[PDB]
Amino acid sequence: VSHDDALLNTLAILQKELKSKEQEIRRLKEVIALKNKNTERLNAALISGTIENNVLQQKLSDLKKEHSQLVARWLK
Amino acid sequence: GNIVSHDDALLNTLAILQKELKSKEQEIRRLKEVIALKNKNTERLNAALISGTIENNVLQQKLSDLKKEHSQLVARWLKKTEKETEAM
Repeated sequence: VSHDDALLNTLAILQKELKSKEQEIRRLKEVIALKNKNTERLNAALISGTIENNVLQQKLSDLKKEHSQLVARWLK
Repeated sequence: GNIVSHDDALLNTLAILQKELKSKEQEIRRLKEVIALKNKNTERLNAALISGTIENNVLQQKLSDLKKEHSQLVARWLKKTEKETEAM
């Protein structure tokens, strides 16, 4: 119907979009921040759990020998 | 001059906005992808960690069950050693 309206309306929308996206970028950056912290935590757990299961297996293997040696005493 | 000066400013602003927008969305796609890989890796960790935790519990019980058994034997050995020493 008039002059400079479409130009204003478009600028309006586009301007709202730009804010919306700048906010998005902040959140995404925050998300990455957290994920990295969660990753370190997980890494620590997995290394700890892995080393540990290995130790456990080692202990079983040890108990196994000891147990069999004790059984072997009934031979004397 | 007055309105034309104004409109030219508007048209420039619009020109700038278009550029900035495509710029931000490119970055937003980039940022999302990073997140995406992080996720896919968090998932591989979640997997290994759960699996390993289960195995850990399985081993804990085994070592525990074995230890009790090894005890009853060390006990029994003594009951046997005490009777041999007494009777002798």
